[PDB]
Amino acid sequence: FPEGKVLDDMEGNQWVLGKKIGLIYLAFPTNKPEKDARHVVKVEYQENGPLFSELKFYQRVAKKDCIKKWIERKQLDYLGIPLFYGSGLTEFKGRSYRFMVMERLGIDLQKISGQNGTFKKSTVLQLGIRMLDVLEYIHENEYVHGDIKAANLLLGYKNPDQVYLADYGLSYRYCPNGNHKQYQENPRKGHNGTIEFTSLDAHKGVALSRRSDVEILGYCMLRWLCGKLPWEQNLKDPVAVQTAKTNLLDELPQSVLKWAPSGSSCCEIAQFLVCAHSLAYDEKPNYQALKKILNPHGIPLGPLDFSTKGQ
Ligand SMILES: CC(C)(C)c1cc(Nc2ccnc(Nc3ccc(CC#N)cc3)n2)[nH]n1
Repeated sequence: FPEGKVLDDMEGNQWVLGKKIGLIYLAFPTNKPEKDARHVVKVEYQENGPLFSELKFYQRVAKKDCIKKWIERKQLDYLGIPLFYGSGLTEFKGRSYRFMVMERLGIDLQKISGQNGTFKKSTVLQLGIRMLDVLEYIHENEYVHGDIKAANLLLGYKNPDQVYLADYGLSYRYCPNGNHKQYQENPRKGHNGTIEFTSLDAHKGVALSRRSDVEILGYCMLRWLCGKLPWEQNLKDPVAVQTAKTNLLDELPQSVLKWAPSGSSCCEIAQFLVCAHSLAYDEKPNYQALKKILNPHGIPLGPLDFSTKGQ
């Protein structure tokens, strides 16, 4: 797509592409463009199906003013959901592409991870809390993410200290108009998600519900703290991963307590996974209890620490 190509979204706002960075470009509004881009445009084929799933999520859930009301009521410094500005179709060389105009963000956490994709314990716990805030909000709004992992956490651009959950490509409306999906194992559609982190429900082909996002976040924090998960050697074998995950949850808390090196306790992560595994399929997580598990002293959250000293 040429720099300067002008996109018109469904609301009739016009967007001029910048430089590429699927395909993702800097973007500016035609009307009152700032020096510096605060928007990006994500582009994919119209048939491109994950972008459409994303569009549904963002259009339904990422309402700037609703988030603003939530942040204020819940006393959050921020919520790690990127803002959504518009969507539409554009044509280039005979084909029609769907695009979404999104808040500009910075670097993904996979890139800025230390030794063997690890973060300092304080950073792990804070990331967990920030994600619980996102989960509570999207869950309240009938959606689950299904794919929390470092590559889908991005730091802000305009605010580089804030962390954002992105890529709602596997997001799922689990409770459309308050009707919670039924539990059904589909043995034709098992083992979806990122195999390293996906939930047992996903392994069994069960429609994602709230507990699955909490479970996945638990696997993530264990991976971020300890540096590799018990199934590291099994990733090309989904069944074996399922088995390893089953055993880990079945043998909590010790499965997790034992895994940790002498430095970094998994006490918080163990109890987190205990809480997560206690949930019924249609059950609402105790997000406040979970946040407290990760922040036992109730410290204010401060800068994320990505330092690498000595490695
Ligand atoms: C390419 C770059 C990372 C510099 C980036 C991303 C954004 N902004 C937004 C806003 C909403 N959704 C997305 N998707 C998204 C998710 C993850 C990655 C990277 C990995 N893994 C890229 C894009 N991006 N601005 N700049």
